[PDB]
Amino acid sequence: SPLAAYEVDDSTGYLTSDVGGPIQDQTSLKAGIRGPTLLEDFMFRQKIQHFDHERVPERAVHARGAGAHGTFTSYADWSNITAASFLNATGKQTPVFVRFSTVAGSRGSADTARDVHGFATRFYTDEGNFDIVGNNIPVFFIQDAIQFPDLIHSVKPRPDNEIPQAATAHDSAWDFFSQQPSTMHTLFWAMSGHGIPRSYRHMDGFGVHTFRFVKDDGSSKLIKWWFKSRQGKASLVWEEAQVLSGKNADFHRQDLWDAIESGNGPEWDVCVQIVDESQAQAFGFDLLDPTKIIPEEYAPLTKLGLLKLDRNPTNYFAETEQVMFQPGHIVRGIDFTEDPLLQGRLFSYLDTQLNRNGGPNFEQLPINMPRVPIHNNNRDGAGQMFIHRNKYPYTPNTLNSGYPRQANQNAGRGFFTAPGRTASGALVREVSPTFNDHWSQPRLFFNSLTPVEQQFLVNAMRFEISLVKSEEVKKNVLTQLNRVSHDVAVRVAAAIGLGAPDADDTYYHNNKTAGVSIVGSGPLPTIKTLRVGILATTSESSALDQAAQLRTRLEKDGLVVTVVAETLREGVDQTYSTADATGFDGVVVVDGAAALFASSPLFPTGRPLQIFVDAYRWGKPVGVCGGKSSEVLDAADVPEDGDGVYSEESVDMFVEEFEKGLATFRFTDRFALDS
Amino acid sequence: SPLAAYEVDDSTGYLTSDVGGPIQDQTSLKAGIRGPTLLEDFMFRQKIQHFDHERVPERAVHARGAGAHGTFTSYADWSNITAASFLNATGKQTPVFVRFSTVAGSRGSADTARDVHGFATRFYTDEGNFDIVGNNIPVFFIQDAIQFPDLIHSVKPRPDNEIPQAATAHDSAWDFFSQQPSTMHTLFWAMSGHGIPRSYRHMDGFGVHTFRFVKDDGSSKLIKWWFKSRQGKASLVWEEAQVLSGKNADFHRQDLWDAIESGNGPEWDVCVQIVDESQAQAFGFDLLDPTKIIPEEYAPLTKLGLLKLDRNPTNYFAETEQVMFQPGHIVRGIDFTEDPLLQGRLFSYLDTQLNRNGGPNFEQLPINMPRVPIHNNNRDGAGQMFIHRNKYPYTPNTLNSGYPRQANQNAGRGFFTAPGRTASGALVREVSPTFNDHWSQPRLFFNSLTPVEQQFLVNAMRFEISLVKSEEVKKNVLTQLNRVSHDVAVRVAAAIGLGAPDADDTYYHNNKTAGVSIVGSGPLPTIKTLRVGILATTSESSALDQAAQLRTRLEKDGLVVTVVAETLREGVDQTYSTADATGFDGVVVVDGAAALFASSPLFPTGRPLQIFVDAYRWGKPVGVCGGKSSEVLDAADVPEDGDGVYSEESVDMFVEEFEKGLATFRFTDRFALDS
Amino acid sequence: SPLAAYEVDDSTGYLTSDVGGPIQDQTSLKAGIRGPTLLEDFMFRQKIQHFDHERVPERAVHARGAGAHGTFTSYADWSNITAASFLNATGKQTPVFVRFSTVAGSRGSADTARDVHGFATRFYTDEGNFDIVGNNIPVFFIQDAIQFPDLIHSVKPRPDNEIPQAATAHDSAWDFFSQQPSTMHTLFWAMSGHGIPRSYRHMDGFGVHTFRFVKDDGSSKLIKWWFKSRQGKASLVWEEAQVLSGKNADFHRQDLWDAIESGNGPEWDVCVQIVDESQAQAFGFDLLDPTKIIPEEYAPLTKLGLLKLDRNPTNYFAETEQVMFQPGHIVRGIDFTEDPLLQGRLFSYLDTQLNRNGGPNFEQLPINMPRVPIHNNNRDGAGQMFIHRNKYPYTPNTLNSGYPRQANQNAGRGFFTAPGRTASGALVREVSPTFNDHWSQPRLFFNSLTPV
Ligand code: HDD
Ligand code: HDD
Ligand code: HDD
Ligand SMILES: [Ca+2]
Ligand SMILES: [Ca+2]
Ligand SMILES: [Ca+2]
Ligand SMILES: [Ca+2]
Ligand SMILES: [Ca+2]
Ligand SMILES: [Ca+2]
Ligand SMILES: [Ca+2]
Repeated sequence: SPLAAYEVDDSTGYLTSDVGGPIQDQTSLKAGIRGPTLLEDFMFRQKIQHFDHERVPERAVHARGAGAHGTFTSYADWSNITAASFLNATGKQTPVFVRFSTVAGSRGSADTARDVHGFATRFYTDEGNFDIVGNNIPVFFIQDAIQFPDLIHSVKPRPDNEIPQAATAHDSAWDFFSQQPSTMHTLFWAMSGHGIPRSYRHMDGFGVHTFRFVKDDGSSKLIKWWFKSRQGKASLVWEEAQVLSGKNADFHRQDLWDAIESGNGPEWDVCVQIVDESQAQAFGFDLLDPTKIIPEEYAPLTKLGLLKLDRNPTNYFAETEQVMFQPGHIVRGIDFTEDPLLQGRLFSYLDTQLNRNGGPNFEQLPINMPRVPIHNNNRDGAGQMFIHRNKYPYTPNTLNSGYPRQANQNAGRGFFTAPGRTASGALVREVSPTFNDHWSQPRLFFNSLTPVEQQFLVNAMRFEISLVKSEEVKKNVLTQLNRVSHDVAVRVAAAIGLGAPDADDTYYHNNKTAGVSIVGSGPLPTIKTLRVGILATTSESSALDQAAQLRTRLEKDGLVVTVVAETLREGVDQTYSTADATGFDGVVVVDGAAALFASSPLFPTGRPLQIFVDAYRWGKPVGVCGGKSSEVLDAADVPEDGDGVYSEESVDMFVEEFEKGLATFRFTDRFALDS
Repeated sequence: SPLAAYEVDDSTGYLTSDVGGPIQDQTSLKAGIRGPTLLEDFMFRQKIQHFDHERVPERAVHARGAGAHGTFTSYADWSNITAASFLNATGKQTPVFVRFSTVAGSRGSADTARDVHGFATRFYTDEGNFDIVGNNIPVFFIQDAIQFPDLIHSVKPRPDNEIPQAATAHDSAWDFFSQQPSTMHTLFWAMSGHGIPRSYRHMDGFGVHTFRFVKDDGSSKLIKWWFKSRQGKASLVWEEAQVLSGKNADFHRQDLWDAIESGNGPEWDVCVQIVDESQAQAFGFDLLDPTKIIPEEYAPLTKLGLLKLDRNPTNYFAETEQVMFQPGHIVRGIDFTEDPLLQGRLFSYLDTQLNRNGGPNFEQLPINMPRVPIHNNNRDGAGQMFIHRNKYPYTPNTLNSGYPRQANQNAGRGFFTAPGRTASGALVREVSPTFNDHWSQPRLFFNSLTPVEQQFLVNAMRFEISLVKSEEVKKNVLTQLNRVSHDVAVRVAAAIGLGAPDADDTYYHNNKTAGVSIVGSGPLPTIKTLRVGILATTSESSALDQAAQLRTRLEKDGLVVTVVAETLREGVDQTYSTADATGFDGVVVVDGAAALFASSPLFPTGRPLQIFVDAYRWGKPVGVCGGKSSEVLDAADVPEDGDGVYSEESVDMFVEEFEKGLATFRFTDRFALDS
Repeated sequence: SPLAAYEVDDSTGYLTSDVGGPIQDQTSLKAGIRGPTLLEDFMFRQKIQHFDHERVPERAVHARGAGAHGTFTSYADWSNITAASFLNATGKQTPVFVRFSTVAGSRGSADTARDVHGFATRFYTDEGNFDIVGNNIPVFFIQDAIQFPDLIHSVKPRPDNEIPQAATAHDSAWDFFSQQPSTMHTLFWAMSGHGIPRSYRHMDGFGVHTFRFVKDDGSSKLIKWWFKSRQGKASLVWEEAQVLSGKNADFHRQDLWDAIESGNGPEWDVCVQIVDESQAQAFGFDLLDPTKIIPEEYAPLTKLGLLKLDRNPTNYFAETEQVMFQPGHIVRGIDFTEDPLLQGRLFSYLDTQLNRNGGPNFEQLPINMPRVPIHNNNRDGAGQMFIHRNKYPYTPNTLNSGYPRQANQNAGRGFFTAPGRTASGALVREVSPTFNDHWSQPRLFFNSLTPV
């Protein structure tokens, strides 16, 4: 509806060419009924040419992703810290579009690959489009934009055979990580549950770089952007993520689409850490360094407003595929910093859209257009959609009365560089020595996780590094891990049959910071949209009655309920053939269905039991409803007294207990820990 | 209208980026006042990226041209001969756009090169866009589309050095013409005054190919399209065209622009010759052969309606440069024929727009859009400007209720191939023997010109062939010319110092046809827009008074008057420095200015007399107004008794006589003839 | 030819497709002798598709031009002023390609329009391609690259009707000149005989900007490039130029082509004015200001070597139309200055080749290739002609033994920024007041012409 002016309705009418001539498109024109096709068949050629040219280049990174429309609402008048118009009044609303993504995979790769995730937000402001092009991880692998192709070549598939897809689990990636120690912090985040989020809705977004807020008086402060999820944080477990990559490559885009259509559109508090210019080097690291966080203990979050996604696209290609974000899409009241990663990005995003669009007029695509007037002397180029009336498109002119007028700090609400910014020194291709500590913050992050989270991170590294063929690369990796934590290096080395190097305690410490643990972020604040699989049977009418009564009680609380049975019928959503534990956040067996848990042509041997066992092993709340639990729980080897295992006769009591389980989300006592 | 919706007004406001952010664009952002430019200067890069990408590939042919908007009005309900909707009612109006062009020159080449000229007309009909992509000459050089690159490579500049621009006067072109005798008919037209028309408004347009008109009952007739100029026919002389190419490379586009702005928008009667399907081979040649005309004596013209151009474009690049014509843009009621030149064109024009536009969505540019709804399953591609609501874009479907519906002869006013068409025989790459007479019609054309026109054509061939370096090519040329006319070959040979081959009378005859002669087409039906230069002086108050009284009386009759003098002042439009005889259709000297016709720092020596003499030598009406007369005519060696030479004291009597001269347009008795 | 390995010979043999299948190309395949053309006629479609796509975008400026190959020969070992390898020995020869042009006209406009002219030279050095992208007039219209589209829009045809072609003789151009007084110096040069040279061979070339020569020890000097014509200087007269624009739009390209074929290949002494860094503001104007010349009386020319053009192209499109010059094509021993016109050009020329070539691999076109090995981790892109053996194209790596190695001042003959260059002050979009005298040098130029 924000792009309603560009919509084309095909719910009625006769087929036409692109120039409005009514045609057919089902049979080629031929010289006789069993004859050759004619070149004069323009109906054929226009249709096939279009098809032949449908594809455009995938994004060079973040190729796999999905988007939605929404609204940003300001919680206050923020004039006292920024001139930005979209933040200048309590309750002020601005349309947004957001795209979420992975980084490394090509555009049909699985959502649930282990990776960094993008979170890109466009504010269609009344003073121009403003984009925050962020990730779900607050720090980046590298300290200089010029290194980006080195990073990306190393993590993408090996270029002789293009193996492996959407994965860091190969020699080249771990070679790069071990030789470029800046990578350690982002690596630790990606090897945590932050690399396999439960959904786009259950992850945060970060600007990563320090930016500036600039007031109308010219004064500036340093900021970091934080989008805090109102759905809570949650992750998958790796073994789950692997199966889900096969059973549902579209899991995250489906989850987002469904949440929006059910009226559960996801929300984030859009926040900033704000510090003075004088604190650039006050926190024991450089705020120009994008491998570093500011701990919340040193600078608290200020909540600026609400981001809500509540409308799905009409056409994916036209909206999601074509949206072209840029950190260069900046508005008055915001400015850059001398972060050498940010500085280079400003070049890349303007240039890459030429590749994607094939032409320079990509800002004229509906999804990229602003919602205010455009007044400039840009002309021509392939795909030019405007018809410009001003026939004197040069400045300075008298023949168009000196219009358009120049905008700056003092006239026309122009963008302006923060006027206190300076530069001083030699022109150098040198790294600031203030960037040289690559290991303390990785250690801060590791220290801040729970014991089971630390085990999962260790396990993710053991998984990936065990697939590295080069013994030299594996040694080099242990050398770098060892500088973060001797314990990590020892535990990782045990899996790959190497000795860890001797402890090097230069960067070891015991500091912790709040807000980076997933397990530690307590029960989820809402269980709406979570998925409950009810395993039933058509062989017992009482099993379907149990299923229907459970459905009513669970749906009342906004859970998405799937009843599973051997075959479809009224009340049954899915067959055992298509069902999997990866499709549910909790699994309930109705006790009328106990007999399935001891063969059928309608689903693979042991499928009903496998769903239950997989769900248990992956830490999910599981239960049996009806009061006869022993047969199912014994077949599964699930103890009745287990945490997150439910056994009740009463449907009401069953659901009350089970819903607490869904909020807990994962029962971490079911995972073994290294001594 | 898609044009009005995309018009952009920059007559007020502050400069913005393409995403609506107010900016400046006059100074680069630098590290200090004498420092280097910063990469983070997004204002710089967006502006320069746009400039860097302004150009698109020129058209492969017809790159040099100009366009205007107007209206077509039907004179009648033509249902009795065609189903075409734009012809289905008396007074029915359809918007048009027309582009006129040369063929061989690049953008930037001179309008007044000797060449075939394009005349491409788009009708934005209520049943889709219909294009007639025609030339100002009714026959084409070649008989099969597959030869087009051979023709075009031969006429375009030699590919080692890219010489010469916009000219057939070089060895490769005449090699091709002499080896491919199909070229003779079009060659004769191009070597006549049809190769150097006075304006786009003073030339006719032709579809060239035989097409079909198809009725709603399925019956068909064969047609040729003829656009007959209501301004009359007129040419330049070669020596004038050469000078004009240097003095004003924009002469034809200026003439069109100016006529439209003064409310003298040019008009054509849109006509057809209509013959029965059974007459395809009845006239002594094949109607599938595009090297042949139907003589008016064999099939008279039917006037279908009025084409008027009356509005200039707003932005040349957006409208004229981007307009993308196709013979494949056809409507119900029209069909193709098996002309092997037409057949191949249908492929070329769909394909080449991919080159020009850089992507498949070229029909979405405003100038290319239709004026009725588009309903089809074409999707995606670079530059996709629509948001399609139908999410089941396939046929057959139930999930969008079977829409869009198929259109055909019986439903939806679908296009349909003429149902009487058949094909029979071997699949062959062979030329029909009915196409083999390459010489009789060239001779018919030559016979139909006046003696002086025949001399001009011989003179154009003497000029071009004299510049061919190869003696063998020159001999081969005489061989082919000789098959058309022994006299032509004798007269051409005299200039290049070869002997003509012996007469070969196989194709010789004395038949003539009406309507192909320019000299023969009688006085112009209107003199509005024609240019009168009045040569005066600032020395003499009486010269300027003579000039002003002449101006008033000439401007009354719609003539564009320029008073020329040594310097500008009130009443004087142009200096002798910038004035040339090529800028006028008639030249008047006022008596008071006699002294200039016997040196000055304000213009080149002899410029005033040169303008007068050049005008006389090129056949234009010339005179002296004031009744001294003898001194100026003696200085010029212009005889007072000469046809188109005027000498009067009375301004009223002078103008009455002079205006008849302008209608006569050219005085051909001033050109020498071969014995 | 220097480009002999890429040449295709068609002086014998049978017509083939682009994939070597022998074919014909004179008649379409039809359903009967008077029948419609068949879609299965691949001979037709491959031929016509190629034709349909022959054209590329003309250059945004300098679209009308012509080129030739030649040789540059150094007169000495210039190590005392520059590390540049092509200048490091007496008699050292380097292949060149040069393109000359007008500025404003489209690619079939007249050579003898009144205009500034381009003079672009590529040296295919043994340390990489070095381009000097110069003009025949030593000063430019504007003082900041960001103004270039304003200048060019004003001088190009009015955008409602695209009139007039290749001429400053219209309201918009003179509006710009009169409102932007920086333009006065170049305007006076264009309005002199330098706007209508007799030939490309009878004009000089200038780098325009101050550049730096950098020695292997890191010290730098400021230079201006001057290519002095050994044929002399000569102009047309305007009335002559106008007539010639119609009688022979190809006059300058024909003149060059003919001179080369007759064994009269044109020559230039390649010269520099060399001054110390301390003289940037010593001559009464700023050397960062591209609207200013250094009078020969203040800094004399040093002759570095001979440029001779002596071989015409084989294929105009492939060589002349496709050559893609960049001031960013720099070699060790040369460096930029903070001239805000030069600074912006560095961005433009890399970007615009994407428009012309339609793809990122434009340096692989034969005319653009270097004459020395390429070792880098650039990969893929449309039109990729190389087959790279190194399957670890990232730095730092161990799996390709740390190759390619980094090159810099101290290893691998790397390019390096002149190490004494600094910046200091506010980040500003402000013009230096040292650039404000727009009128004295125009007057110096006018004073220096003869009465006629
Ligand atoms: C020097 C190059 C470079 C560097 C250092 C980065 N990126 Fe980037 N990024 C690109 C070059 C790039 C790109 C090649 O320009 C992409 C590809 C597609 C596009 O429009 O831009 C891109 C895409 C891209 C997307 C996808 C936007 C969308 O959904 O369409 C996200 C979310 C980011 N990037 C985020 C980041 C973050 C958070 C970074 C570091 C803090 C980062 N990028 C550094
Ligand atoms: C098989 C190729 C071929 C053949 C045989 C022809 N043409 Fe064509 N023509 C082209 C291939 C083409 C082209 C390459 O497709 C052009 C260049 C730009 C475009 O839109 O199509 C074109 C452009 C073009 C234009 C310019 C349209 C404009 O103003 O934009 C006109 C007026 C014609 N042609 C007319 C003719 C006529 C009357 C022909 C024979 C009767 C003819 N052409 C044969
Ligand atoms: C910021 C933009 C800009 C600015 C300030 C300039 N130019 Fe430029 N120039 C271009 C943008 C450009 C371009 C758009 O990037 C072109 C078009 C084609 C190409 O390869 O580069 C170009 C082409 C071009 C050519 C044609 C090279 C060839 O023959 O292919 C010459 C000789 C010059 N320029 C010379 C200059 C000189 C002597 C300048 C000032 C001292 C100058 N340009 C400033
Ligand atoms: Ca690998
Ligand atoms: Ca976790
Ligand atoms: Ca392209
Ligand atoms: Ca030739
Ligand atoms: Ca049909
Ligand atoms: Ca103008
Ligand atoms: Ca002179």
